[PDB]
Amino acid sequence: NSYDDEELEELLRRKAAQEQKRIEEERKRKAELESQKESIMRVILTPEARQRLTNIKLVKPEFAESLENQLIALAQSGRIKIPITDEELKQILEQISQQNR
Repeated sequence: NSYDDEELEELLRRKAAQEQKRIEEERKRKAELESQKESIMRVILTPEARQRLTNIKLVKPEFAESLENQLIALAQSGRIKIPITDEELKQILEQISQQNR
């Protein structure tokens, strides 16, 4: 087409709406994964185990986020009894602390 200033303006306005759509879809995919993880945590941990992990996540988010993903995979496997109790979670944390701590 011409690619006169009016056509470029229209193509730039469409690019703006396409970028906003892309940002909204990425935000929704991120929220869906966070909401699925919370739903799984509520089932595979007792309320007291889930509270202890939340406390750790406040001050060491990277460590807690990795430990969560590990526990969800371990539940996926038949490696651990479900739901995971506060007592069993503390035994898992002691074994991790024996990264000489």
